[PDB]
Amino acid sequence: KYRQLRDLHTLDSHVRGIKKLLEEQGIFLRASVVTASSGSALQYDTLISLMEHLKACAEIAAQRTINWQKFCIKDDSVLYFLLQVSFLVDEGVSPVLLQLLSCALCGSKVLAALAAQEDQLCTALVNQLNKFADKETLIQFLRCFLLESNSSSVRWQAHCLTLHIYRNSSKSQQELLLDLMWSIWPELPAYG
Repeated sequence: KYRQLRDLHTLDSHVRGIKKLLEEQGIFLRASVVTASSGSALQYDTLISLMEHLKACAEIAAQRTINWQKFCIKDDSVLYFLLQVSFLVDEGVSPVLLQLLSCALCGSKVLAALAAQEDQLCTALVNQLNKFADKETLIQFLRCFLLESNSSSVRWQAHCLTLHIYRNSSKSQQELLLDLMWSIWPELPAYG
């Protein structure tokens, strides 16, 4: 129990800090949507203070994934918030956000195999993310992390994350996701 209390409190505090930091620069999460008032990019100090929190969260989620999954179940506005904020932050931080999403959704043993109760938690988290996320945000995620990214590791992470989001969904959401991908397809020549 002791490890669970420590981990839950630490992750809670880190999310409060991240939300306060983003609020300081005009990034507002009202009900479930993240809105930006200023089109100017963030500064180095803000990025480093974000990265320390996200690195702590990534380490704790990678060591003991169950507590992180339990957190994301308890607080329903965490995974979608990270997905939304991954659009506003430069390419230097996106790997850690994708790692957090992958640990929450793809699972721990799957990532361990790639390195060569959790199933129900993964299913529930995937259903929650499907419920919150709309079609435009999914389209933006696919376009931004599978086509526009110059790094190949980020593209592979997006590949795995999309695959495991597809695997754990229901039939109607699978059809919706396939239609989204097939509508993206005609824009292929722009990415080579």
